[PDB]
Amino acid sequence: SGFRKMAFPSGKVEGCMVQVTCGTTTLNGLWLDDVVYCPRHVICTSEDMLNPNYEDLLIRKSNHNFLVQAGNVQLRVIGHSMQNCVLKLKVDTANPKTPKYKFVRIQPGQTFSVLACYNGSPSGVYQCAMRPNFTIKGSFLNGSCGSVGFNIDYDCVSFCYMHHMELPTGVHAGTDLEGNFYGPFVDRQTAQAAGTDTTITVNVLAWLYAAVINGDRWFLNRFTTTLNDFNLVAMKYNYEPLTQDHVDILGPLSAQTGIAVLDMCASLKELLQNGMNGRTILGSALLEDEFTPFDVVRQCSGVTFQ
Amino acid sequence: SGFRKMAFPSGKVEGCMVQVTCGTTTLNGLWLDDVVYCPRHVICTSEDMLNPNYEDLLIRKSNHNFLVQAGNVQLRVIGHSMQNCVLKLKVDTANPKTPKYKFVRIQPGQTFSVLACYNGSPSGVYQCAMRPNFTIKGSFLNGSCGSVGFNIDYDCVSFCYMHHMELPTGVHAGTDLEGNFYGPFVDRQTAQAAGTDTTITVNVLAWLYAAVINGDRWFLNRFTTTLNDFNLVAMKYNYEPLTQDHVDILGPLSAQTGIAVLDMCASLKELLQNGMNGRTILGSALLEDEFTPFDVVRQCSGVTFQ
Ligand SMILES: [Zn+2]
Ligand SMILES: [Zn+2]
Repeated sequence: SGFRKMAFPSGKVEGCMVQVTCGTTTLNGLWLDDVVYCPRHVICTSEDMLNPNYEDLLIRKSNHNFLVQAGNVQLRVIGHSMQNCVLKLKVDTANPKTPKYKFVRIQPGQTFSVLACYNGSPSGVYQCAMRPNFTIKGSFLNGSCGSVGFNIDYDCVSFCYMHHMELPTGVHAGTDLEGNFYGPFVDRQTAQAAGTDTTITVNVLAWLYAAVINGDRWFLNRFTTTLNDFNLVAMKYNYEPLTQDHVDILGPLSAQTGIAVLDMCASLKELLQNGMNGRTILGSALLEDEFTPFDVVRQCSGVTFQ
Repeated sequence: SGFRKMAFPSGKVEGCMVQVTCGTTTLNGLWLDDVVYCPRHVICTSEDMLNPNYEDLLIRKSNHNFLVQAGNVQLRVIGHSMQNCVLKLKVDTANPKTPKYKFVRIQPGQTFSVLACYNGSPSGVYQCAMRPNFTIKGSFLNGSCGSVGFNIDYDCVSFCYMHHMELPTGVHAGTDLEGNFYGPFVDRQTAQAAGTDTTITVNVLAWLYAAVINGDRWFLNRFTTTLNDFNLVAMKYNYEPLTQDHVDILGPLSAQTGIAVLDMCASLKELLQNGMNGRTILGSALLEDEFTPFDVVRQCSGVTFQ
């Protein structure tokens, strides 16, 4: 028993992280097959980032202007191209440590593990969620750009995030592995506004089911509610609206615990109106929304990877 | 910027996890060089665990009674021995993926990463602390026994924990890699009492320094205090006493932020007497004690590994 903010094993990703250096800037890159993916602002100086013309800046660069290192072995760049906001550096050697992988664009509310790297070397791994406003509350220092987010399905590694920048508000923004930003952000050092950040209601409900499974049950109460009645209360407290697709995803958890989804919503409704009263749920004094229904099932059953 | 409960990259440990099977019981083992370490109760049935005579139970077993698997390759057991509560299975093949490693016995308050495994396959990684009562609040299901805890110093892997059992209270207990239990626990299914769990004050202070570094400063107040004055307040709220060695460890953080250790203690004193008043520090409504002073420095500077 017990419940922890668990991240995927990062072994398969550590073997794909390399150090990419262009001119004076150095950041991390993802080496899969004979292609190295990295943020395109590696071709920028600190001055260029204020208002960069990436096309004009890439004209000045040649294949030999890029230094790709994997630990202590060098990689020769044979070709280069810009796909949206990522750079694709074609190298001569195919990464022998390439695992089975896909490129996936996740939706808000979904969770993934981040492997923070600096100078192509892994430093730590943690779990986080894609906020409804397409930002993540990560932990990134200068030089962490190019760090990737990923999920693991048995033997396949689904890459879903590449870190590109920290916003002036302290939150973080990035792209998928095709170079398309999550949200309305651009790879430029300017004041960019992130929308209102809302709580992922479906994740909170899944978290409450994990609490019941692990012995926390004080929040279970006497009432029930309707979808519209709850969504009305939820919107006042900046909670995502609950749809029928969310009820369907929680089905397996409802069957395990014998608590109807709508009954759990009534419990959450009271928690929203009356607070926690100094109590804790799974050791947390706040309502957690970084566990998806699949994460809860995964951790409460023991799904593994190879 | 930002601050996350970060775990070490588990790549170097995933290559050492194997599946150990004796008779009918199967759990995880740590394969280093030509020795496989695993909990000794792998030789026990569900009936034996109530009151096991491990010596008499090991007499009945021979080298061929142990099935060691690494993914899909078999390992032939050449020798076996019992060191305290761990079993050391000498095999014919030396693990090629053996990293530089030490065996370390940590002290309470220190943190480490846990790689939860089932049937020798990694499933997740999370960070936790050794409670002052020599337990850990982990996430372990049946078959997770043998999962190891570890730290990483650049290129060396320090193994410090092997999971052995879950106590009736839901908390978890284990040994070092020499088989010595942390705490007064024995590898037997009986009612075992864990001491009073206290908060790791030095870790809370380090966490507060991380908050100041990341922009959270409302808890900084006007007062100061003495070591004895604070320790008096701390003991009432079940906080570990603060010694001069703790003040010395926090020195670098005090120099970075310009806030004297004793001044930070005064801030924590008020938080203990008046609570948080519905506010949050680094997104947490409770006082976090699972970050050591070294963890904070590590995450706020960007120390990496290879
Ligand atoms: Zn950058
Ligand atoms: Zn066991």
